[PDB]
Amino acid sequence: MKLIVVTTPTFFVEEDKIITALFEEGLDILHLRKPETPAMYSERLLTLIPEKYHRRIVTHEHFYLKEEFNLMGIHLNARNPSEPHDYAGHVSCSCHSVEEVKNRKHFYDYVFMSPIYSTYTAEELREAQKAKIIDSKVMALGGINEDNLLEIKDFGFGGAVVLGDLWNKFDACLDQNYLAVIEHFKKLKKLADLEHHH
Repeated sequence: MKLIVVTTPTFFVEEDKIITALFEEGLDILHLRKPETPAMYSERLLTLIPEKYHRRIVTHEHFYLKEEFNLMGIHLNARNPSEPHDYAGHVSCSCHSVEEVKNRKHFYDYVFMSPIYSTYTAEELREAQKAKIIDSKVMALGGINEDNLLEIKDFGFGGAVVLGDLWNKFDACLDQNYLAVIEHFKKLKKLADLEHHH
């Protein structure tokens, strides 16, 4: 299943290098989320990251950057609830209940589902799995890590979204490098691309 990574809410030096390094290791999709931030900073980061990885990035802010930097698409959210006037491209959003995903997933390229790890139940999750409600178009989000990654693909999720379990592996000015982040990503990607689980 796909392994989606969400950026950190704030901008930090070396972020562009780390992101590029993650793409180089096969990062499927990158969700650019920088709440309440001057567009300027988003452009700076996007400029540093190799053009060829632009169609693998979805932005939660300043939707105009979508066509400006040839991004993949946009993710509607509380602060940015609607696509631009005559937008044409990949659109996605978050849902927070089995019902929401049910009456909305077909209106998006894919949707997020959270909090998987708390408001749902492993059992109702399985019931929603057989009902085909959850499929390759729904991405699991919320409290995902190396300990429960396999449990998610077991649910039939078309992907897993991570943020903290990944970026928390790096502390600026305290670490001499970001190896731990890249090494930990490869580990998660190996579990995600690890078919056998039956």
